[PDB]
Amino acid sequence: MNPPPPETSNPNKPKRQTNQLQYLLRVVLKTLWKHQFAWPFQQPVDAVKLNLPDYYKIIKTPMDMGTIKKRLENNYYWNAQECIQDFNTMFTNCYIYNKPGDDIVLMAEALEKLFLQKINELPT
Ligand SMILES: C[C@@H]1C(=O)N(C)c2ccc(N[C@H](C)c3ccccc3)cc2N1C1CC1
Repeated sequence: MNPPPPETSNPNKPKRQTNQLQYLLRVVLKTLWKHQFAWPFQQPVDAVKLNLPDYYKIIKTPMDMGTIKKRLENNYYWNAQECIQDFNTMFTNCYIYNKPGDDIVLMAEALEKLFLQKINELPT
């Protein structure tokens, strides 16, 4: 019921290190990670463990902060926007699979606001 997790390395994809990508790891990801609502998002959704057999029947581009963390540590991204897109996919997946007012959605909404707060101003 679980697909393979998203890749964290890809040898035919070019790598890059930028000040904004370093910030996304040092400040943005590592701050969100310690939030009281971060724990559902620190690893790929396990549909067998969590008893959610339809999760990947609904979510076709899964993403989580553990994957993002590993991509940042491997310089997998070309630029900050690509990483920001992964965060946005993670949040949107949560809204798609659930419904408004759900506990998990309240968590994602709070994390998304803190995320936007932190990426509002990036290094040059
Ligand atoms: C799949 C969906 C989702 O989109 N994500 C990202 C996710 C990640 C970790 C968990 N673990 C427990 C079960 C939990 C249950 C309620 C409130 C917060 C956590 C649950 C979810 N939910 C499910 C609630 C329906």
